[PDB]
Amino acid sequence: KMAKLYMVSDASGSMRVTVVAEENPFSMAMLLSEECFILDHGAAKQIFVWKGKDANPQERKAAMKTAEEFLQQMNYSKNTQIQVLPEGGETPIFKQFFKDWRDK
Amino acid sequence: KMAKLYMVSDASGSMRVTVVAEENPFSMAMLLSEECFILDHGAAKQIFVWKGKDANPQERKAAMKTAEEFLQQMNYSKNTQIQVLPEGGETPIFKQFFKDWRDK
Ligand SMILES: [Ca+2]
Ligand SMILES: [Ca+2]
Repeated sequence: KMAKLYMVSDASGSMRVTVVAEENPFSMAMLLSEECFILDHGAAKQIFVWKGKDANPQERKAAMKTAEEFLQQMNYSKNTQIQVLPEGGETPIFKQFFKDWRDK
Repeated sequence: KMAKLYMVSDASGSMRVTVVAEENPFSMAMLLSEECFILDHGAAKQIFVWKGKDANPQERKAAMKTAEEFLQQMNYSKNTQIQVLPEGGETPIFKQFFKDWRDK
């Protein structure tokens, strides 16, 4: 199944959910420390919320809400696994979507 | 460290976050299938969002947002682990807070 990467940010003056990569494998550089991201692999029962260390509280809350909205918007089941990852606390399964993950 | 159990529900006509148990160990019967719950063990770096199989989309979104609000409200670090559990998909660590967990 093919995953999609979204950015959750209010850096534009309003809270926006935008597509940053249509298909995996993704590049690690796509994850910006100042924002939050949603990695949607809902067709394979998995969504990840990634929270940049420099993302603000509004963005962090919006990213959590957005993961839940995806279940309704894309008609994913209630049993969809949602993983919540702070920047630096990423799991091997999350890293697996990236062609060039380099640990800091 | 001592955990606290909260209910996230709009069954009253408005979205409310209420205390259902001040201290662990909790009773499994406290988890109502029609609502969402937050198990706060933030002092030990762990928060759990539990989503009842019969909870509505508004409650599910509010519970996700609430876990993030707890970090700001209780001054927990950005590295606090947040586990998201659908009813029936509970982890051993979540079950460990209950004196009488009985799998269905
Ligand atoms: Ca930002
Ligand atoms: Ca309800």
